[PDB]
Amino acid sequence: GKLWGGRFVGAVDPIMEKFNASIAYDRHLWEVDVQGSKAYSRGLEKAGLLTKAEMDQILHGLDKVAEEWAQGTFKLNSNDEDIHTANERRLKELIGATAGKLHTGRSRNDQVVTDLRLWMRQTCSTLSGLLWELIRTMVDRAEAERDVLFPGYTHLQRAQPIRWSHWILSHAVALTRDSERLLEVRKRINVLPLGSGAIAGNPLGVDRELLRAELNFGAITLNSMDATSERDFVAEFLFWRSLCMTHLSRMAEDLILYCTKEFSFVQLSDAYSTGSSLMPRKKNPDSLELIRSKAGRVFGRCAGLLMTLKGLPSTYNKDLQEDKEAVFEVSDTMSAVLQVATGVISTLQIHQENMGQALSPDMLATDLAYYLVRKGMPFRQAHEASGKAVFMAETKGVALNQLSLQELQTISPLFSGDVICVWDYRHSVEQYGALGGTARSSVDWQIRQVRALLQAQQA
Amino acid sequence: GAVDPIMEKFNASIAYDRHLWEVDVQGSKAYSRGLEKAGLLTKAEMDQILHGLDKVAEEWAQGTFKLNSNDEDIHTANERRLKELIGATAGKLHTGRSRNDQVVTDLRLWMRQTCSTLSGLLWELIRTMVDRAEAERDVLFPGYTHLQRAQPIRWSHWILSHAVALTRDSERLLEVRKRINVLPLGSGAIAGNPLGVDRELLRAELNFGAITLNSMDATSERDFVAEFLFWRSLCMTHLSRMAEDLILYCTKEFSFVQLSDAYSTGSSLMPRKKNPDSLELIRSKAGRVFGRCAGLLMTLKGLPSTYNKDLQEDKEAVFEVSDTMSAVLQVATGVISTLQIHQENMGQALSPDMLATDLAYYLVRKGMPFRQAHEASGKAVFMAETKGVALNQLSLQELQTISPLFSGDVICVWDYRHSVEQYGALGGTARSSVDWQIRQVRALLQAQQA
Amino acid sequence: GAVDPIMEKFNASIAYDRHLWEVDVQGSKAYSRGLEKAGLLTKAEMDQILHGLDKVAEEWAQGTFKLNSNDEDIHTANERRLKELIGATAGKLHTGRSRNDQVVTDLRLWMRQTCSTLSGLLWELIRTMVDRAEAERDVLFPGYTHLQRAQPIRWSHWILSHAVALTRDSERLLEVRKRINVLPLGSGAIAGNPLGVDRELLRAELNFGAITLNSMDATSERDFVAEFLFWRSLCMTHLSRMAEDLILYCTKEFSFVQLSDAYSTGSSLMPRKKNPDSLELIRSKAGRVFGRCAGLLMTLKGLPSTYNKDLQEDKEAVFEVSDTMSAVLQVATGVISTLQIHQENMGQALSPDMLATDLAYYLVRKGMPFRQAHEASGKAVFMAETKGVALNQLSLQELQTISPLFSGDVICVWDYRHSVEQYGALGGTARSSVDWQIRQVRALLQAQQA
Amino acid sequence: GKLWGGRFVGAVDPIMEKFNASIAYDRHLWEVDVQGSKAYSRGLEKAGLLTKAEMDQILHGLDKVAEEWAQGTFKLNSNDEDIHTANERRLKELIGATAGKLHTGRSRNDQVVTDLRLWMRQTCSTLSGLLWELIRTMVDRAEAERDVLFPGYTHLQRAQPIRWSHWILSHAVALTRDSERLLEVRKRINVLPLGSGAIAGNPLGVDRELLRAELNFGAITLNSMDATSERDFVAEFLFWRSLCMTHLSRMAEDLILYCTKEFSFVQLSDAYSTGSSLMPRKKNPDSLELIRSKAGRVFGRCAGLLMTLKGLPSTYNKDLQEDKEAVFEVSDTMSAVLQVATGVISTLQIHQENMGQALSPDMLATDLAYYLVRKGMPFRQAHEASGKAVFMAETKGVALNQLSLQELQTISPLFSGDVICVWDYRHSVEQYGALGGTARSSVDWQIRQVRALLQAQQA
Repeated sequence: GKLWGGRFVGAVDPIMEKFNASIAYDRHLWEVDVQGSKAYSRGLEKAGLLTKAEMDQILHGLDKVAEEWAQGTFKLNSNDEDIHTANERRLKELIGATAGKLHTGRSRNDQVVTDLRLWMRQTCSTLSGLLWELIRTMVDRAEAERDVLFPGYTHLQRAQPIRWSHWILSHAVALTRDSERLLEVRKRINVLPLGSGAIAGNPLGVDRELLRAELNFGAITLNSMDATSERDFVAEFLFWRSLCMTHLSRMAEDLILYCTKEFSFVQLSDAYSTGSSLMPRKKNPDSLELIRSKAGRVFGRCAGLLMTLKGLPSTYNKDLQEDKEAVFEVSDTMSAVLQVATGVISTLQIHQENMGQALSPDMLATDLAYYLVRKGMPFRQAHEASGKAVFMAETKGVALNQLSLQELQTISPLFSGDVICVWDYRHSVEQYGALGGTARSSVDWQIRQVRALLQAQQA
Repeated sequence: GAVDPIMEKFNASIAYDRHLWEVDVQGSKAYSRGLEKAGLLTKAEMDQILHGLDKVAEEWAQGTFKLNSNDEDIHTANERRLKELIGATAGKLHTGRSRNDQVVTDLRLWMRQTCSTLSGLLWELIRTMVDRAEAERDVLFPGYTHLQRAQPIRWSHWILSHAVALTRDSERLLEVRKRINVLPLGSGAIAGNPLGVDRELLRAELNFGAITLNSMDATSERDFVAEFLFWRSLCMTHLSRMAEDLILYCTKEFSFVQLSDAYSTGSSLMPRKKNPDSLELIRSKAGRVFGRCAGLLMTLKGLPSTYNKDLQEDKEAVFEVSDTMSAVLQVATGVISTLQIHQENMGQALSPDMLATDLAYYLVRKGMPFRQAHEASGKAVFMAETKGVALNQLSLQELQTISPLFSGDVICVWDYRHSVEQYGALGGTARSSVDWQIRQVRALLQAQQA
Repeated sequence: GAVDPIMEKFNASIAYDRHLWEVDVQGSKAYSRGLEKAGLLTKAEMDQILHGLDKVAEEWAQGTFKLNSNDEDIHTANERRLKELIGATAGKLHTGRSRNDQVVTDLRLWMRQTCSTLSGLLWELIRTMVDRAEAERDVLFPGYTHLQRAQPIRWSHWILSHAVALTRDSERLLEVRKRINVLPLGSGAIAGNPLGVDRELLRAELNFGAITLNSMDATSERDFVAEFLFWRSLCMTHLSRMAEDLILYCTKEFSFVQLSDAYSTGSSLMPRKKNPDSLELIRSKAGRVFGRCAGLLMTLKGLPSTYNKDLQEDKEAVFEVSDTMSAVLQVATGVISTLQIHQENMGQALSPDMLATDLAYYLVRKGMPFRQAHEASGKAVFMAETKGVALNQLSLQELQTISPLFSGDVICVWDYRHSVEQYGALGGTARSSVDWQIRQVRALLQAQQA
Repeated sequence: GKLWGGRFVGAVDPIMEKFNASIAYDRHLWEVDVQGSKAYSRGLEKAGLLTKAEMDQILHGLDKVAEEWAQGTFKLNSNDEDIHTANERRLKELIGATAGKLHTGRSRNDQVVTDLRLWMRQTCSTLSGLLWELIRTMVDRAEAERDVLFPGYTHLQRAQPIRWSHWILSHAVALTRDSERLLEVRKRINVLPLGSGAIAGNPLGVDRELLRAELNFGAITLNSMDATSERDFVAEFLFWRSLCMTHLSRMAEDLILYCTKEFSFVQLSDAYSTGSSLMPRKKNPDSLELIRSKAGRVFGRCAGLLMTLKGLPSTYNKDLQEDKEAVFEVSDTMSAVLQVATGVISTLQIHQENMGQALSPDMLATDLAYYLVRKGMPFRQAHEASGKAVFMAETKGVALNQLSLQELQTISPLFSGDVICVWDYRHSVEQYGALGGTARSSVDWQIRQVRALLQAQQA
């Protein structure tokens, strides 16, 4: 430089340095990094790169390092870049000699990825459990409240009565798909990348099958270049989370709407709401709004990882370092949101009366038509008839359920005495007996169906 | 006042959903077939419907079908032409059915076809790549990290790295296809079918893997659209890397490959400047595909139960993304099968300084710990430096100055073919590992087609 | 082999860029005009070009123009028809010009027109809203936080909240329009114009605010496309909130407004169920617009210098997003000018418990610190609770039980009209503040049109 | 609950609580929160809500609180939710009485936003400076190295010689637009939202103009509902950053490419690169790759904020809380990347020779044609002629610049003796004299033009 201005800090530049450190967050990989180093150690042994004594020397030291981590006893170094350097710097202050043999044939490229996949395999496990717990909860409450009725909506307009349980099962069913997707992602995560070296593979011929068995992975990567540069397992996870958050954001929207004075169908426990000091009736759905806001947080990370991966040349690049924080943040968010959601549906109260009061006779206008279709009349005919029925009561200035059986017969001779069954909102939902419908029997069918899916997924 | 021209045009969908004509009739025919089993139609009335419905398909096939100015969507157009074709018996078709569960059935049916075609194209591209790898596994060129020459590797190992990524894309497509294959029909407008139609019958007629569990979910969820769009996005990511790599290799600077005249554009006054048009188009679609995916998730976010007009935004995204993938896969397949590698320039890019590390492995392989071996290599590096000659030009005696272990073997290290063969552990670039890889993807691929 | 049908179709752009026909001729005419000032054409040759170029526009106007099967893009079609129209003199037009700087000039010219039209539509929508606010400033309904009834406010204050947000959108559009108005022509393929054509002349002829500073940037940057797409995205965000609000208010539950039959769909058997079709469409476009924006940024990311085929992805995004905004603004304008508020239901939603806070302000206003006043209000709340009567039904004597300050005034607190008038500080919901707001946006709006 | 399983933690739930805290990050708003409280204090005074003594009582206490923050002396409370509660909890332990009068008529809704805008106004200021510094640096080096030549590319294929300075100015020019956009965003940020209350406005009629003058804002918000719920200023900023990162990612791609053995035009200082232990020639562009990876990080936050804002109902909602961390993270990233970029272009070395060697005669084939066009020949004619010229040398098996003047005349009689000027790459770039072209004079024009823009922006 010097012929012009600029930034001449020297031969280091602290900005470039902290902006390069990852220990601030990858530090959580200490558990799996150690674990992953013990397995490589046993690998080198069989390969004949160290002795049964050197292995136990190293192996043992590693356990001492882990212990320090589990006690908060581990003294980190500003002289430390990442959790990888930290662990083998300590493993060197406890063994010195052999310690500098563990990384033989190993690169940070295939080492770090092994740590991330190992760590995720574990985190995705708990996520699977937290999710099955939310589904099981929703399903159980659905069975308990199978006889409550409230309105179903389209364009957010009251359409017709439905079972509150049906509404619950509608979100549960979507979540089981999220549950199914997580399981598929978990398989592709359970693949051992260790032994790929920096790009061309392991040069000293260590056993890949052994390493695979040690760490208990499901398989080994087919290609070293892919294994060290691909991040499909991270992108896939982020999308899974994003689509799951979509569903939760929808359940949040519904519930938030249902607890407005305007609807008053549901009410949240004080544990998940915030009231007004001078207004006892004002109960803000903080919890629900929080959940809804997290859908963007999550989707954005996914969008961000995709733009980072786009157009990168083979093989390994520093750009790949952006994966860790993304996974961490989304992992925490998903755990919190899932548990908070389980607590909400678990402790929310419903107002059966308000729910029943939102049902009105004008919703039955169409049931009147179905009554005629079972009598043999074509739909167009019945629809037109029920139309006349609607028009009648209107002029008479009364409700559709106040038309006399005689008045109805001036519409069609098919209207018999049983027509009073149409005026029952209960009778209305029972029409949908076809599998997947809102009829009580169908809801039982759904509950069994979901119970089984959960079971098949436990395997 | 009573009607706004923009509002109508805005609300119109016939423009694009007209592509659903064929799957639409299939859905209707099957519905009517299950409609009479419920007693809503007479064996005679069904025949009318079925027969007349075929008449409708026929016109679409010949391109004689006359869209009406009053036609809102494909669902309406087919039912209008069915009416004026067989009378009012046609107005019995829709009984107990809603557009909510009818539209989604068509979309799924349409997607089930297209995705089968995509799986096909994708498998062919992967197949084309593995085949090429098998044939050129002798070729050697440089491997890169931070776009900085690292070490020699097999050109087949490079092809395989990408082939394997696409193989995962193939697997994800199959999982998505399983979830697409679920019947929503008989779910009504929101609460289900009120006239007791048999859904297992509909499922059997339309060949679906299963039926939907919940009516509210079946007519409002668009997971199968989102998944599909994401699948395409991640797959494009893979093609963009491959395209980036090839564009780089086509430069005068790298000069490793040359595209055929079919996927490249030349210069009139410069017969040596060929533009990777094809490759650049492939890379530009990554964003286009992702944008739809992004746009669709933002649309689904925060919608309340159950059905809302916002869902009408699925079709165009599916159509656009499907067309894009179809073309991009074929083009990619075309460039891969006809490109031409320049072997001499690839080997010419290999240098002896890339072999410094090998000298280290050489030492550890016969004794000393890695640490010592590395430091021993640094001396061999510095030595040849001060003497102005590549490591390759360093005499056995001189190396022995660093360590006694530098036996006669050391000469083999100077051979790139030896360097690559060091990686036999499964997944490495050694020829035997490549054979293994070729057999694995080949097997893996066979499993996905069963 | 030598030609792949997919590759061509894939590379084709005439399908959509045909919309650039008119701006294309303008660009060419102006170029030729500056081409002869440089001595490359004879005053006679220019006339040929100019005259013949008009002939080309003419055909496009009448729709008599015959696209050729060999036509790649609009730029080619217009030059092919110019040739076969006035001879080889036409082949002198492109001298020193490149598609790189020609295409970008057309896009900018096209956008400069469209954005002027959008600014117009947007201003009308804002205008329509302010006018309505002025007319209905007496109306009072509830304000919400966490969708939980908070306090009474003016319905005009609600309209103004949105109007003001759109006003910022209007301002951003104007800044974007300034950057769109820059001439790229005379920038060549990459290094600039080699034949010394005068760029200030071209700029003057085409009415551009300025010329580009650097040829490499002028033919590769697409900032003006990105900015525009983001502008639309943030504007859609605003319309989606407004749409969400109105859809909510249209529900039976809130029943505050009713859309006219032009922007809503009804039910045959339920004459009281009107669907907010229009509103739902507007909200669904937020994602569509954003997707393009997202997709385009991902396309620009990581491209090396200078021009690459990836840039061909700008046009469709611009066209699609422009059409969407045009319709969405008009529709929104239509619903706002014809919707109908239900005043009784709006006031009916107001409750006395919303006035609890006012009693507190009442106390601080005449003495005691806020803390004491609040606690004093809590007692008035609890009191009326245990007695089973709203705060409104609490007698002066009883309130005095809490504090002596509860003079006769207290009765005014029970009037919602008094509650709202408490907010006179500029920007509040008091009527005088609303008048102020109406005058500010009106003034602000006038400044943007000068 | 209880009739089914679920999460019954009680009346609190620690998950919902930490997932609700913001002090972990909003703590940085302590500077501006205090500042913003001093101004509201003076507001209440004039409005007559407190005495000249109560104001000084409160006002003074606030300064003591600030001081504790600046010393690290401030003792935070797990009993603290956000930086807002923290500051007035301390302001209460130092004044007790009056302390509970500062928040009169003020809501956390208009308070928090004032803090964010106040904080950003300040952060965007330094960002403007860091950016002008990068531009000034690039511009200065462009002037110093105006006589270096290397190839210009299209489709990443060598096209024709250009000035290295022109390439530099191409990115500088784009960045000045980023600079212009930041300035526009800064205006819309400098608007005072304080005095909007929670939704309806300030109830006690405090002076909005006063507050505006105290905090030195540029204007006051027109509407309380908008002022407390809109976040355009945050979204706008995030996009600005995203589009700026697009440009930097492009400069990174170029430079990364230019420092490959294949190109070898540029080399980075050790301060911003990482070499290989056993390979001294291998210099990895870590710094550049880092910059490139950050474009996705940033864009993703923007995408995330937009999805969060979409469809939210009026007025204030908890979802709006997602704004703080987004701004913070992107703000730090932009500061680091801009400085790192200034250090890179400031200290990178070029290899004039390698750059000159990448230029080849076949690039001049077209210049040969321009030579004839100035001679009067139409372009088609000249292009065809230069085509024949190209074909000739090819058959003769020699370079285009080795054709004799006589050989050239067998092509066209117009080829004179000065044609040897075409064979000079220097002569080639000098053809582009039209403003914006790569000719030396044009580059001077550009440098003056940018110098002036920077100046007009300093105002």
